[PDB]
Amino acid sequence: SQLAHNLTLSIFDPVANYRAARIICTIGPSTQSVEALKGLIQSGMSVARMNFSHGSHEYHQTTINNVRQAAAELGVNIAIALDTKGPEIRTGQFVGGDAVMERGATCYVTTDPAFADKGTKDKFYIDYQNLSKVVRPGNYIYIDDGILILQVQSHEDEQTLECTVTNSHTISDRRGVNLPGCDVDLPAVSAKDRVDLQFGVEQGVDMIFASFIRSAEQVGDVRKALGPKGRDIMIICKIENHQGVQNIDSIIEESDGIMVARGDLGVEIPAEKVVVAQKILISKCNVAGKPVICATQMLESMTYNPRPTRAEVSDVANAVFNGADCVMLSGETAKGKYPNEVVQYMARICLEAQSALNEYVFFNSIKKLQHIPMSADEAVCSSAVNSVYETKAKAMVVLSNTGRSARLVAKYRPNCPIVCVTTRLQTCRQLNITQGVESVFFDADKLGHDEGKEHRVAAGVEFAKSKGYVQTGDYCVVIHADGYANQTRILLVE
Amino acid sequence: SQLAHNLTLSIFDPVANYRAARIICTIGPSTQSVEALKGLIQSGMSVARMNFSHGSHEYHQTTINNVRQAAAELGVNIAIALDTKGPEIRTGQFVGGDAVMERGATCYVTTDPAFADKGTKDKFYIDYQNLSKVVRPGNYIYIDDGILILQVQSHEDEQTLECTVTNSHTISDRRGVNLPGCDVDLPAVSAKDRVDLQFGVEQGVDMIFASFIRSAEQVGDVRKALGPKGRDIMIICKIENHQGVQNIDSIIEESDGIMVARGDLGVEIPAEKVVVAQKILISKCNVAGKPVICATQMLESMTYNPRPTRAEVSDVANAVFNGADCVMLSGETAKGKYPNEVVQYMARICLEAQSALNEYVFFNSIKKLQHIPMSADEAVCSSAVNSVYETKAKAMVVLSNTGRSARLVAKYRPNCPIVCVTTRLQTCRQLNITQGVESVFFDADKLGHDEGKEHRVAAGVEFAKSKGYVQTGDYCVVIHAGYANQTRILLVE
Amino acid sequence: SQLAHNLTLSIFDPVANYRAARIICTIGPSTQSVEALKGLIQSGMSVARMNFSHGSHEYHQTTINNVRQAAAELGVNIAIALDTKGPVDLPAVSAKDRVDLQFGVEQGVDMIFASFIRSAEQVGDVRKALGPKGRDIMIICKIENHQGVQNIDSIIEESDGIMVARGDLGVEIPAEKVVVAQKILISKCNVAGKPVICATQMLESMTYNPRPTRAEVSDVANAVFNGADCVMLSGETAKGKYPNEVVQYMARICLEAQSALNEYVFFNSIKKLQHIPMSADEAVCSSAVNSVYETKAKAMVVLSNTGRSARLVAKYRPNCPIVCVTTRLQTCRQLNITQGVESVFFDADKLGHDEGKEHRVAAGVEFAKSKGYVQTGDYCVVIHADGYANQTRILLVE
Amino acid sequence: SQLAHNLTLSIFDPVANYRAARIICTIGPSTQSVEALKGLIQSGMSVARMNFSHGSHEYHQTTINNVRQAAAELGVNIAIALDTKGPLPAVSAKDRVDLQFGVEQGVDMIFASFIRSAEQVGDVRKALGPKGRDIMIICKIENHQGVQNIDSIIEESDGIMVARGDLGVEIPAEKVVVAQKILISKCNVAGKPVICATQMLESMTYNPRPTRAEVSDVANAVFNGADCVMLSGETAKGKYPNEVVQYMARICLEAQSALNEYVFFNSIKKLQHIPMSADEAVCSSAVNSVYETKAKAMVVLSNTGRSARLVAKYRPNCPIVCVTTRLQTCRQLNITQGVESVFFDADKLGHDEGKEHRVAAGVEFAKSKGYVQTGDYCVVIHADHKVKGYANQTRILLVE
Ligand SMILES: O=S(=O)(O)c1ccc(/N=N/c2ccc(/N=N/c3c(O)c(S(=O)(=O)O)cc4cc(S(=O)(=O)O)ccc34)c(S(=O)(=O)O)c2)cc1
Ligand SMILES: O=S(=O)(O)c1ccc(/N=N/c2ccc(/N=N/c3c(O)c(S(=O)(=O)O)cc4cc(S(=O)(=O)O)ccc34)c(S(=O)(=O)O)c2)cc1
Ligand SMILES: O=S(=O)(O)c1ccc(/N=N/c2ccc(/N=N/c3c(O)c(S(=O)(=O)O)cc4cc(S(=O)(=O)O)ccc34)c(S(=O)(=O)O)c2)cc1
Ligand SMILES: O=S(=O)(O)c1ccc(/N=N/c2ccc(/N=N/c3c(O)c(S(=O)(=O)O)cc4cc(S(=O)(=O)O)ccc34)c(S(=O)(=O)O)c2)cc1
Ligand SMILES: O=S(=O)(O)c1ccc(/N=N\c2ccc(/N=N/c3c(O)c(S(=O)(=O)O)cc4cc(S(=O)(=O)O)ccc34)c(S(=O)(=O)O)c2)cc1
Ligand SMILES: O=C1c2ccccc2C(=O)c2c(Nc3ccccc3)cc(S(=O)(=O)O)cc21
Ligand SMILES: [K+]
Ligand SMILES: [K+]
Ligand SMILES: [K+]
Ligand SMILES: [K+]
Ligand SMILES: [K+]
Ligand SMILES: [K+]
Ligand SMILES: [K+]
Ligand SMILES: [K+]
Repeated sequence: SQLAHNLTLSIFDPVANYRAARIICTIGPSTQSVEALKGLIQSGMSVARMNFSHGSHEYHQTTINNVRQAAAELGVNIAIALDTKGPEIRTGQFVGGDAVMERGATCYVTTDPAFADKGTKDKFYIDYQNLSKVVRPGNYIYIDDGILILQVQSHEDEQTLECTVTNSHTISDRRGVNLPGCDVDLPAVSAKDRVDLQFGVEQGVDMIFASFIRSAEQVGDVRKALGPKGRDIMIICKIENHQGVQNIDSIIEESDGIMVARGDLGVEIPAEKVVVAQKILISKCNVAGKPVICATQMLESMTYNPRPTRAEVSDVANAVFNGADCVMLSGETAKGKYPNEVVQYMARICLEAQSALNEYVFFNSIKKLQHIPMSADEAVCSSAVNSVYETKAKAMVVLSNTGRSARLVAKYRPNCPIVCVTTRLQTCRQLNITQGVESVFFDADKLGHDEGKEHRVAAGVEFAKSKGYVQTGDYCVVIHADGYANQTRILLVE
Repeated sequence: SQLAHNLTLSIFDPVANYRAARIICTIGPSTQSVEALKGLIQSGMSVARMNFSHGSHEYHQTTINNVRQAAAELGVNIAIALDTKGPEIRTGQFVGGDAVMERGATCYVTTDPAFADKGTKDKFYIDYQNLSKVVRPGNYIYIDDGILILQVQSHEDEQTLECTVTNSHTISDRRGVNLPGCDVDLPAVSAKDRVDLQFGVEQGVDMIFASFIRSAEQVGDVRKALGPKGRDIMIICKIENHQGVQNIDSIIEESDGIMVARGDLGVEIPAEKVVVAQKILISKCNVAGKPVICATQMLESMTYNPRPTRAEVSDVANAVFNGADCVMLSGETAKGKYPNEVVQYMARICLEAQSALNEYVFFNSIKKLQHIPMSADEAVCSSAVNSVYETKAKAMVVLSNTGRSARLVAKYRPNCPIVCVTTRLQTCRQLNITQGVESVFFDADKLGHDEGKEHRVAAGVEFAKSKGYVQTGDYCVVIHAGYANQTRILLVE
Repeated sequence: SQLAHNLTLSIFDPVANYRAARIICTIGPSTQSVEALKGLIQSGMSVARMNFSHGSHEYHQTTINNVRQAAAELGVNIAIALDTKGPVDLPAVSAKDRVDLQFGVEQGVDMIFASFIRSAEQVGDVRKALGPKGRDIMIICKIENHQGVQNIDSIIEESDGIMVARGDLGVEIPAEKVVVAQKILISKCNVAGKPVICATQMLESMTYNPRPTRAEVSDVANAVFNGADCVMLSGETAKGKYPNEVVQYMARICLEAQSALNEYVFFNSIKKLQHIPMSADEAVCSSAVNSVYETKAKAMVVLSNTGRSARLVAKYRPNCPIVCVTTRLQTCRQLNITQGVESVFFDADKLGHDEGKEHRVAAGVEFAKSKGYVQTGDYCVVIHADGYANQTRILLVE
Repeated sequence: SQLAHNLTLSIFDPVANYRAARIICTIGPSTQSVEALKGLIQSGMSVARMNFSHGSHEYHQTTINNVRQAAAELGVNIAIALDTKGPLPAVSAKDRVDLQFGVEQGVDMIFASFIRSAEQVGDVRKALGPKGRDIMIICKIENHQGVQNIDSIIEESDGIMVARGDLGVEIPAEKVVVAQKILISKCNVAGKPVICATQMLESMTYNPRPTRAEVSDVANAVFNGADCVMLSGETAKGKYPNEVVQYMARICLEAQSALNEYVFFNSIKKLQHIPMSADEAVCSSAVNSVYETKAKAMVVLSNTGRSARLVAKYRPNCPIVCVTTRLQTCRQLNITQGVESVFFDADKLGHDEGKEHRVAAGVEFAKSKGYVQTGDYCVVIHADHKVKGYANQTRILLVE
């Protein structure tokens, strides 16, 4: 148990010889150059994130090219992620470019396009056309990152709502508006999204961080927007509101993974409930065997300060204790002052947290939830990880072309590194969001199809030796899984 | 498991009708009046903390008097805690009340008392007389809450050390110094502590927060300092350095509880390791069945702002998930702008976290660690909590005079409230640092000795009904526990 | 596990100081006399069986009278059982049965061995035949054919216990399926918490021989390993040449098997089958037996008037003796078909009602000291369970 | 648990399509002929026992010759066992002569009489010499000394025979029942064959039916966890040779339907020390996979039979099919419960280093017996000894 494991711990013991958790970095003005990216890779970046809320297709082209050049110069594989802007509810414009809202006052929000460029403190535009159909009297309208809170009183007509201003705040032009407790029915992908997703497929991005996902249906729309040529690209759904939290089971089932966007969730949902939401979403992904990213507000104060707050450190640590595959950095790397340091410290926190983490609790909890009889794939992978514990094996070798069984093995959480051997470079990149896994590329073009499998097994073991995980005498659990043929060997290392 | 419990959760389901975690508030200028204290009590204060690092005995007497008066008016029992100043290593004084230290410069730290008042940037005094004996070349000296970092180069003589100024910081008169990774051999109690602890006994405080506890022998020193008159006062040891972490096992055995002073630890130990240290100390206390306090840097930004940061909220919630009995507020309530609001919001976080917490994991882990054969006390209490889970009982009633068996039951973490019925008012107050327990005072002088135990059982069940824990048809596990013991699975009428 | 328990055993070790399984003897010409019954009791007889297939009411009246006299002279309580003659369509009770059962109620018998029970509806026929005056007499159903095996769940639910008649069953059912049937009926009675008797063909060849075959010895032992409350002797004590010797030998086989038997396997198996949430009665007894294992208690003390909670505790199988303190002598006699229990009579008319319960608990602990189960320093688990008032104490013996 | 398993049972339901326990028959005047031997085989004989307490070398030669001819005509493999006369020293002078005769004639196993200590096991081993290395030594436990030194005896031997009758001479019968539980369980942990012998269905030597007590005696031997049950005078000098073996098979099959294998599996798994060596881990993991996927058959590739015995130790709830390139392994596995052997002729078919053909042969056999059909799971396993670096392979195979 985790509690019993805590008793045996010492903060003066040397840390684990390997880091399981993965770090996602947002590329921007601070870190776009080849040299800056090489610093990021060496600091511990596994995935490069492109924020498509800003920048032209040419800015992100520079990022793509530079990421590829930096990784190739260091002989590593780095995943490229496209984070979409997504659909947005925003206000219109104001006369004088400004509107002062005072507590107690009455105002009118309208969806009539006439008021888009002449809004005042009394009446202004909101671009979400179905606003009146979704919102009822009693509901709240949040404006400007939820700083301004309006309470709906009644329908003035079909396009206008009577509202009370509950707090004093001054909103400028085109502020973002949130509708807490309301079922927003905006389309899955925006007009800009369809262009950006097309560009993603063309440039061969590894994964999509799909913004503002609310239902399972919308996951299908993002899939269709990618089309037949983008069928292999992973779709990671960003959960940003109550709808995504409510519909999570079906969302997970249709997606390739989940991002817990704490910041976005915090705007509509109380902070203490977001903490619990993080627990829920991470564990559901853990059982599903799909990557989960802890994102936004991670080491934020380290954007301009040389070190973060003690609370920020525990936040990162607990994301790992919760069971997250990945931890994300947004502005800390994008426009930050200490990009290498923040990644280096994040890696240090993850490594420290992993030393305190009793991996067996995860393994045992996930195995307990399996329905008997298990299918071949499930039984093989859980049994293989069980053999790691029972023989005290120091490494695992998984042969997986698509990375399917690699993620399935990683689900069961062994207390040793997992080495995936694959014939596809895309698999190497895409596994960078799966914890406890490292990828060896086996060039089937240059080295044959290895149908006997011995050459790939040898390539995996070789890597494990070079990294110092195993030596002569140690055990290493080798596993193959593709009418579904499979194999498991407990190998004695030469 | 916790992971399995997580899947069933919903952030839209109503929260628990009960909060297990206990809130400790520091009393200062923002909260010393009778009215302000009643505000705190209603907001969710269970323990009033007095910071004896600042203020006269007349000041803390007012706190004591105002707390008791506030509690009397609301008809509740509030614990009074004395937090000692403790022994300290400080720098001397500087000519012109100032010393600007520049990066790369050389300076000299001396233990020569003649330099106490005439120090400069090139040479100054540090009051720890055994500094040269403990510190070796290569070691670091932190000054002014760890902001100024000096590296020791050589012993200039038997009193003076040559040091390199590794970073630029200007320090004023009498700044606190830290010796990371060095065994500080200062006595357990200072001159001030000795006076202050005697005051605490005379005023009848319930518990002592003893600062800078480094070893088990030092707990005995605080024990001896309190004397025979204060033998029933709890000693909660504050872990602040590496010595406290290394000696934790022997300290816990000798103490009545532990405070995890994250901020103090953070000065000398890397933040990430302090996070892990918190896990170690809390779990160790949980197994020992002794109160553990998560203190310092809890909701610090809410001292001057109406709301805290998201990260601060998760810190408080995870303290509960770690298994802390208590969470503590310092400056937030002592000199803060939103004292009622921060206690209320901390209560909200604790209640929310508790709803997501799987107590059975705690119960099962602790039970698994018990050596068979168990003694009567351990067997009775673990069996009683196990009965709760197996019959889905909605409350527990424990008859405990000293609080001993009450603390032992709470150790096993049932998924229902515990109601302790005690004949001592001091037991009511002292149980305020034990999670998931509420105390009902039974006046033995006014209502008789009740050797049948039926009147005390009735009083406990009646309380559980009035709070809405149990109703007719619900099960309630009644337990009284040399060594006499008794367990009943009661059906509520 | 039993396998793990087997590893640590040694046949050369001194045997256990207490026997859990209970022996029932059939009374005939060889054992009817007062002196002969004194021999049976001392050899280890807990229950005397009357076979109403042979002999008149005056023959069985002598048996009843002599059993009571031999028991009183030795200062012990002995259960008297009435095994009916009995009569597939045939009625439950016959005309002779109804006449014989009325005689049983009048003479105050403790239990009925109802012959040839095939359905639960037939258990009710035996109930009516005993009438309102015999509502507290236990009905032990005798399974004799396939119908009894088929309807066993409903029969157990209605009966007060079961007897497995291997001989009768073996007439229509192959011997190898009877062995399995025995396993089934015993285990179901364990889960039900009702006594089960292993009867017929136990040590038959010891009727005229000084010692039985090895195969017969293993049959007695495996009955105890199956988890039977009672082992029964028919003609071995009724018409047999070595009555005292056969009871002494069966007692030795039971004592030996018990030493090899892992009680914890039984405790854990029955606890795992409990539907959560448990009710108060179920949770109190299982938790008390659990506390025995967790503290290594050397005895239990149960306060039970009807013998209900005494049986419920015995169900969960502690690895120590159970001492039941009861205010009624019929409970003492009726618990003689329950394994691992010993009864202590508490005279309420002579020593007060003891609503504080201290005197009954003290007498229980006293019996455990005199029998040498506990001494100063040992733990003893005390339990009372009658809106269902309950109590549990882990007591330190003075 | 066994108790929970009992509740769900019905005596009127169909029996198992497979028998785990194995039957050993003593050959005598009633059964020496080829015709009477063929009858014994079809009645369920797996091992033919020669009692060297009687008869000359020519008599047992006739037994050896006829057993092989009967088996060859029926197309099955039957083990030949040599039960020594015995005496004190371990082996007698006659034993040494007899053991040499057994080696020459190529017997499969020795039932070594009156074994009292571990030192004596090496004496039997020496009496077999270099050419008798591959012959199993099953130690007969006949007195208190054998019981006392059982741990060291099991460690040195290849198996144990519990001789109840002999033990009953000086030890009380009730303690022999307990002693039976001890030796059987100790062999189960060790994973070495154990035989329940003497006084099985004895009355059926001259009667057409045995007593009900004798039937429960046979059943409880299986419930204890015995690999084998042995017949002496019932098949040696008895009136009903075929009937007694058929009825013993009927009891063994009946007990198997009632027996819960998972209890055995869990008990032995719980007794394993962590960390396990690769071969022990692979074998228990493969059996665990059977339960968790509800596999209907196991296939073990084992030439020596070591991993077959190791897999059988953990008691899966399905047949074990062993594929071996040695006929002597086929014979020797006849004293291990729940295993059936398929001879893969390496000279005729090839050495099959890739193992694909032996796996196919194993599955084919399981299909032909009706253990598996299209859609079922079959657990294929191979596990070499430490000397070969624990070379191992496990497959969860979907049957076509
Ligand atoms: O004109 S009249 O002559 O009538 C007249 C009218 C009003 C007057 N007010 N006088 C006072 C005196 C003290 C005082 N608080 N002081 C402290 C303090 O504030 C803080 S802190 O900042 O919260 O941390 C930490 C302290 C640590 C120590 S120490 O460690 O024991 O040394 C000692 C003191 C303080 C305040 S106030 O409450 O701060 O306003 C007001 C005086 C004269
Ligand atoms: O993560 S948390 O901290 O919250 C947490 C939550 C729950 C936890 N519970 N873990 C357990 C413990 C025991 C257990 N049952 N085992 C047995 C069993 O099941 C059966 S049965 O026949 O198959 O019924 C027969 C047995 C016979 C014996 S023996 O007679 O001594 O050999 C011994 C054992 C069992 C089970 S479970 O019921 O099997 O799932 C689960 C632990 C931690
Ligand atoms: O009668 S037979 O002989 O055939 C027989 C048949 C079945 C038998 N199985 N017995 C068991 C089964 C499970 C088991 N698990 N313990 C758990 C555990 O250890 C951990 S932890 O992570 O390590 O702390 C977390 C758990 C979380 C959950 S859940 O998530 O709440 O479900 C549940 C359990 C555990 C144990 S035992 O407690 O280890 O003894 C014993 C035994 C005998
Ligand atoms: O002609 S030349 O003169 O040059 C010439 C060339 C090669 C020669 N080698 N022939 C051999 C010898 C051994 C051998 N494997 N034996 C073992 C074994 O197989 C297994 S296992 O359980 O089945 O895995 C378990 C063992 C346990 C022990 S022990 O426990 O330590 O006693 C000891 C041995 C084995 C093999 S094989 O091919 O691996 O079968 C082939 C001989 C002569
Ligand atoms: O929170 S956020 O950080 O996102 C944020 C949000 C709102 C902000 N408010 N005003 C801003 C700020 C920056 C900004 N562009 N700076 C750019 C830049 O610095 C560099 S460079 O690499 O450093 O030389 C390359 C760029 C390439 C393109 S592209 O040609 O269109 O691709 C576009 C811009 C930049 C613009 S603007 O409208 O683009 O002129 C407007 C500022 C930041
Ligand atoms: O298991 C074997 C064994 C076990 C215990 C003692 C001795 C042997 C043994 O000698 C032997 C063997 N020897 C051999 C064969 C042919 C020629 C010379 C020697 C060949 C095989 S094979 O399975 O690889 O055929 C298996 C064994
Ligand atoms: K975005
Ligand atoms: K957004
Ligand atoms: K301090
Ligand atoms: K809860
Ligand atoms: K009868
Ligand atoms: K025992
Ligand atoms: K002999
Ligand atoms: K079976």
